Amino acid sequence: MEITCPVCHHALERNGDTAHCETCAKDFSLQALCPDCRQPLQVLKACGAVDYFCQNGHGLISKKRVNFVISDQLEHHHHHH
Ligand SMILES: [Zn+2]
Ligand SMILES: [Zn+2]
Repeated sequence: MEITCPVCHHALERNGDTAHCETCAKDFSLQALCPDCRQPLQVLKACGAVDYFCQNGHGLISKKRVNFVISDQLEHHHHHH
């Protein structure tokens, strides 16, 4: 599977939260979603760092099975529900 740019299939490096695209100079921020509850789950922040983990608001997941999706698109005013 790996992680590569949809444009330049080389190799994207993950620093946590965001994966950096080499050529393109693009940063892909990945958000931790559930397959059943498709939300930011619950915003856990520590020293600024953030992880999306629905503790009591839904139920915890092993981070090995959490859906880290690259959502850098405008979800505010157009992506309506
Ligand atoms: Zn690239
Ligand atoms: Zn959950």
